[PDB]
Amino acid sequence: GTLSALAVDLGGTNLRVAIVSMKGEIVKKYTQFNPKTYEERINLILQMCVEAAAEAVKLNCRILGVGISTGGRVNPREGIVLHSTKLIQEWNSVDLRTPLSDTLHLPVWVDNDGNCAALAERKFGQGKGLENFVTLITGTGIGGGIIHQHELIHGSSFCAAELGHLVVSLNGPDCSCGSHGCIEAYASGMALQREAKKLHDEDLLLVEGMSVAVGALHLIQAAKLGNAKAQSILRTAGTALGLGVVNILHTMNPSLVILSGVLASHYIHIVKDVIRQQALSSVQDVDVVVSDLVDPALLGAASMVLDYT
Amino acid sequence: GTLSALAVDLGGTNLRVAIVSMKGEIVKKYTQFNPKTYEERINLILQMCVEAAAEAVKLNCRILGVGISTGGRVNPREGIVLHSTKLIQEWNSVDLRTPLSDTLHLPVWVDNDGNCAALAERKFGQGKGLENFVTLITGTGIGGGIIHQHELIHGSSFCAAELGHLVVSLNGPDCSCGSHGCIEAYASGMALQREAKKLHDEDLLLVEGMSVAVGALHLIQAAKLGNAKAQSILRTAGTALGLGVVNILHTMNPSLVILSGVLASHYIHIVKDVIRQQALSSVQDVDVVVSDLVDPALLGAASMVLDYT
Ligand SMILES: CC(=O)N[C@H]1[C@@H](O)[C@H](O)[C@@H](CO)O[C@@H]1O
Ligand SMILES: CC(=O)N[C@H]1[C@@H](O)[C@H](O)[C@@H](CO)O[C@@H]1O
Ligand SMILES: [Ca+2]
Ligand SMILES: [Ca+2]
Ligand SMILES: [Cl-]
Ligand SMILES: [Cl-]
Ligand SMILES: [Zn+2]
Ligand SMILES: [Zn+2]
Repeated sequence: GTLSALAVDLGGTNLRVAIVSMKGEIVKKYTQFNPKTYEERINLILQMCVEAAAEAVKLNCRILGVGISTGGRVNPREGIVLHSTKLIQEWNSVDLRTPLSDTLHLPVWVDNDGNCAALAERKFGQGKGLENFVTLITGTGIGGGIIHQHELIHGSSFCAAELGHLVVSLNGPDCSCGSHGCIEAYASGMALQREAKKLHDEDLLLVEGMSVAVGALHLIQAAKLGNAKAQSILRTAGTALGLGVVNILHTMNPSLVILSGVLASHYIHIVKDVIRQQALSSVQDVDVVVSDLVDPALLGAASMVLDYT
Repeated sequence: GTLSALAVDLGGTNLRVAIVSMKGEIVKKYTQFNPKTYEERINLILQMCVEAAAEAVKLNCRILGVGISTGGRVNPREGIVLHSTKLIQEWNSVDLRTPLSDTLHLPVWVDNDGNCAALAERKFGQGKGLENFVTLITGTGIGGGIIHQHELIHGSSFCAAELGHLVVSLNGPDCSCGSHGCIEAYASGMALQREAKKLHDEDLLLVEGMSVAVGALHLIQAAKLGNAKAQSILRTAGTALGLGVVNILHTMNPSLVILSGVLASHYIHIVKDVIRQQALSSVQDVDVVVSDLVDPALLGAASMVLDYT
């Protein structure tokens, strides 16, 4: 069969399992909601992976291993999810390697989803060949990944690159991590949904000519079509993300910042604006781009298998 | 003569030149104000260094080289100050190596003052032997230095570890760098002086039993003696610094954060508090300490000579 990985991505909303080729083509992708409880979650992960493994044979793909992208702090050497924010409940001190390798008879790699995104950008994307770069992946939450001297920074306790929890206010909105003023609390999908559902609750989102559960994409559309509450909300959100980027520049001084997720296209202009208004002159040459990868986290999970098997 | 370095530290207020032994003893230190213009500054640096070099002979110290700690973005490989905030005016595109080595007939090393502080903590202080750690040096401004895999991070454009310009507000106080909401703008010496001079302007600083130009140390004393405007100001300042630390933890995840400068003792408790209230569980084991070094920047400048000559 063709040389492939099984990739899993456990997100703040959806659980996705894919067969991914050596070249970074998604051969087939399965999607379910990410269950809210451990027992259900682990069982569905195994179920999905067994099915995908069986389909891979039918599609003439040879699976070399399983890579797992997950929210949370992860010890990749051991394949253990250490601690999760409430975006994934019941996801603490979880050994993923043992049940998956026992069931599938494959080697298993695990890392944080932002770290995986970085790995995808390094193998398939705009980070290829760069000694240094940072990625922020916007989704349900905001993930980060930091590449320095060509390699990930995991930190002294596997908590480096938790860039969604860069703080840019003394107060702000509460974050699901339990803090307040985190860029995730301003600019994530979950943040913008919550703010779109607010407006729509007080009949203040819909305008001009939208049809119509409110979400991020509706807030963006209201603003494009002149909704001033929605424009204000999005500016504040983008400013906060831009300031998180400023903190990254002044900390790591990467050559490149890659924004990914569907919201990346919507924030890149304001992020660039905030850098130009506020950051030091010596970081103004930083390249800030939108990712050209469909699904960094899933591709990154596959990349662990493809590079290390 | 005993094995020594000449060390220079160009700060936001004072220019200091010292003879420093191999063991990190300051043999003799000269202090002048840092002139506000280039021509005066360069001439005084040379003057001071020639005098110190002459005294070193009399004190039976053998000078191996000159190390320079300066505010600003620095290319250490070339010995060039690239760009400075207005804390040091007329300090852009300055080749320091050439005039100092031509005049003194010594090799010359130059780095940012926060980077030097890190180097001192790695050689003489609590960073010795640590694969990773970060330092924040509070003075006129706030400096940073990042040690990762035992070595400094300088960044893609020599602007890494500009940690005084971590931003913790959407608005916020103006910073001298031209931004607003930087931790320097909240918590530096210059920030606290400015806030002490405010209060004292409206006869609202002095209390209880202080005698008496207002400065940081007077604001701290007013608060210790029950001044509630001053306590509020200091809490906000400490919170902002603590949040800058939170951003560092969630970015780099160092094992150790070293706070230095005279204000370090005053902020460490609140910094620890903010970490415990707001940072992720996986960074709670971070050690946060006050430096045991008298003068990290000056010792760090000496360390470049002592380690690399
Ligand atoms: C479950 C969990 O802790 N998720 C974190 C973080 O680890 C993720 O990278 C991020 C994006 O999914 O969401 C959240 O910020
Ligand atoms: C002149 C200059 O740009 N100084 C900066 C920074 O580079 C310094 O490290 C810091 C502390 O002195 O002050 C300021 O934040
Ligand atoms: Ca991460
Ligand atoms: Ca620095
Ligand atoms: Cl919950
Ligand atoms: Cl000025
Ligand atoms: Zn948070
Ligand atoms: Zn600033």
